[PDB]
Amino acid sequence: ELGKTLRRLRQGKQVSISSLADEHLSKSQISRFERGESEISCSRLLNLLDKLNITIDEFVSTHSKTHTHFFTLLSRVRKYYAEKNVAKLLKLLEDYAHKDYESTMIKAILSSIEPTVEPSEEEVTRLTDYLFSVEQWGYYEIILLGNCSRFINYNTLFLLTKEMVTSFAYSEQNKTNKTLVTQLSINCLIISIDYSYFDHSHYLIEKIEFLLRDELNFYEKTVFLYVHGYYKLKQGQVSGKDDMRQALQIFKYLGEDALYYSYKEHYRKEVLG
Amino acid sequence: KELGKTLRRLRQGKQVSISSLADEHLSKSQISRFERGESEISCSRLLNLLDKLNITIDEFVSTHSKTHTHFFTLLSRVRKYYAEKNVAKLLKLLEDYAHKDYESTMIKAILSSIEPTVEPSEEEVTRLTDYLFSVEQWGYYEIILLGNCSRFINYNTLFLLTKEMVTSFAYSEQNKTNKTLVTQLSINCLIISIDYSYFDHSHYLIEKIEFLLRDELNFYEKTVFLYVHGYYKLKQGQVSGKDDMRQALQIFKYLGEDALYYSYKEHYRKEVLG
DNA sequence: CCATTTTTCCCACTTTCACAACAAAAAATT
DNA sequence: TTTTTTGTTGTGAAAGTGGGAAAAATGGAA
Repeated sequence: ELGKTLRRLRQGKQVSISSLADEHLSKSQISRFERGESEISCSRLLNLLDKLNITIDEFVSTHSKTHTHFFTLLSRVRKYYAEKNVAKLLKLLEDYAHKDYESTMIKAILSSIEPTVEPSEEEVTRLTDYLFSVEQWGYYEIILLGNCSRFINYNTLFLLTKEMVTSFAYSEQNKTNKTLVTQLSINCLIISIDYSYFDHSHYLIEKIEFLLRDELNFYEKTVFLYVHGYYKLKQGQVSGKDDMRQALQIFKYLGEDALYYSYKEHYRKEVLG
Repeated sequence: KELGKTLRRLRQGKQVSISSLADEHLSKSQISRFERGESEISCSRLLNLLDKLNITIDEFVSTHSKTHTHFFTLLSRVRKYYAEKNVAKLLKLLEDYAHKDYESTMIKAILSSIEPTVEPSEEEVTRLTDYLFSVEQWGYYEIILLGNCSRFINYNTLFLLTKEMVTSFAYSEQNKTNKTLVTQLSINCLIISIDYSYFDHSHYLIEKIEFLLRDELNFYEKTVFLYVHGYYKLKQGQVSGKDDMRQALQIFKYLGEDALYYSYKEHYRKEVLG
């Protein structure tokens, strides 16, 4: 089924079939694998792709755009959330009743725009119980934590955030997980400033600064500049209110009007009057 | 090649049964002996196994190995020795990769960043751009080669390669790493097109960059674009463009990006200040 | 301690692999 | 006309593949 695109990618690079032949796989099956009559070992497909310099990720995201079962769900909720359509939002709560963590997440997203339906305390505990179980956090766990984090009580939200920071999936070619973890640890830093868990705030500031080192995450760095400056404002440092004002000018200079008006409205509401 | 081992550690880490992942498509036992290096499963079935574990194929093969690819092994080792500014281990790595044409052409291009002696032949860069013109669909491999050798590619073919890359690169909506790079590379070729005032090239690149930035955060790409797009309006008889260039410089200042600040203000002071 | 779940070990039986010889088209020698 | 370069079939041999019985692991009762 994947043989076509292996044929289409290899013909597009104008390389022979027997270019890719080696000790690990004959030129034999390569002919029928590209014609859907045989299926190869996965290590040997990865070797074929290696000789073509094609990421396995590009391969399976250029063959189809029918994503993983998880990304179909997120596609479809962001689908209806941007459309504010509640009817079709509860549509997918019926398809995902047999999936616990997924169904807890829909209720969490739904109550942004419709407060009546909310996740049970028991469903959210079943979710955090699972998140506490996971030894290595991936995109799945990060999205689940981020989208339900306004129904997790603060103390367990921090403990889950700490576990996510310390045991998440790492690589220098795909920083999307690292970027998400950075945003999620800023989101729980701002809660720790409001409820003044300043020990948590200090811990998160050192983790956030480490996650932003050697990265072009300017958006995360700009909201961090504002939020860390708001912290230094409450910690007796006048530099902090300059950091908040510099962050507003970054939103202003970049035309990000939605972020500017939402952050300057909070600026003078907890600075002026 | 020992893909069951790491699948076992990922599956046990999520505390899920073997037979959760069992279905019509694969044994509940093959999973057990695939996980013990005694059998190797189809990759179609591995994508299904990973689907029920909610683990992206990208996370999976970047928890098994990370320098798994032949290409990323090279780049890691190049970024390692480049970060130490060590020419000895870099020129040794030019000898280990002598049998790879585009790869060793790329090393020479990076090597002369810190050591002007070695430069890519005009013939090697022509062999590279010839290959880039051949590729029907640009991937991470081609994008990195174009970006890391672009200061030895003459401008005219650099634009034509930039145009072909923008119009024919593969990007996933869950992994935007290729899309981010393509926008960085066509901003890099826009500012050169302004330096030569090829304003038709600048117009084409500006609208491609504007399209690539919609529904994205990418603040870094947006501030250098604010500088470069403002640099474009400066050469179009609009002083407003010089307000955009300095606003971008202050963004570099406010975010502590000293290296980018001195690199963009030095280009600012050479074509505004003289 | 035992009930239960989970994984490994043991049976037929299907598919895949590599060494092939196979035809066709390209490239080269007439 | 030839070779040479590329790709599509056939056939012992050796894997991959599913159901089930052992072995093991796990999780609470007394």
